[PDB]
Amino acid sequence: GPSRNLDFQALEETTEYDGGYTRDSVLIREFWEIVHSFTDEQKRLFLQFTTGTDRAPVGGLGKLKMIIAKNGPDTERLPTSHTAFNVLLLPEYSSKEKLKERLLKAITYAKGFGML
Repeated sequence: GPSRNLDFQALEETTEYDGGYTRDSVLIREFWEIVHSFTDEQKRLFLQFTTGTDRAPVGGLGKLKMIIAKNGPDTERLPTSHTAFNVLLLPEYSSKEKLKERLLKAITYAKGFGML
């Protein structure tokens, strides 16, 4: 909708972390920059892949629970997620580009839940 940058912060507020990492961590922190920095259409397909839903609605995203899990050490693997359980499985990459490229392809390749 006509606005300056989508309010994905609410989503971040309820976003969960696994293993031994947090939001301040390079993996999550860099990850968030990529999602927020993406265009509106990119965000829409991004959310469908991870949780089977559309980009940030006029309301807050904090109403939905998001789960972040680390696949493993910095290695080249295709990112995976489940809309049914709203879980994101991404390996801990050493660079935002490294995870951005793998992540972007995974969400674009996969078909979003959509509607109707």
